Amino acid sequence: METFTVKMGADSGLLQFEPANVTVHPGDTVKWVNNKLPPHNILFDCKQVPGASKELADKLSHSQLMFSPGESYEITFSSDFPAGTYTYYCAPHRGAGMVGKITVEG
Ligand SMILES: *[C@@H]1CC(=O)N(C)C1=O
Ligand SMILES: [Cu+2]
Repeated sequence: METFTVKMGADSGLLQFEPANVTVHPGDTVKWVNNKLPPHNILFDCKQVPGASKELADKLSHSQLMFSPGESYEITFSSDFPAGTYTYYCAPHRGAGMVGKITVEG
């Protein structure tokens, strides 16, 4: 049971999440922190999550924009969640390919 931290906007000043791709075990915590070049948000698409479950995507996505620095959003992948690859993106910076992927390992 750990806690992974992802910065919304690279310290370099690029429009990415870092680390972009992550690998976690069930029970772990993911914490996005507002870093460089806000505003950001976190969206999963209908058919990017395991099973393409719309309700799932909408349960995880923080559709609301975050503006102040240090502002954070947390998801804990308890046993409740299925395994596979969850793919997410910042909506304002979709064009610039601000994209990340979390894989749930076994
Ligand atoms: C993406 C998946 C879907 O069916 N809708 C309505 C989306 O926004
Ligand atoms: Cu962004």
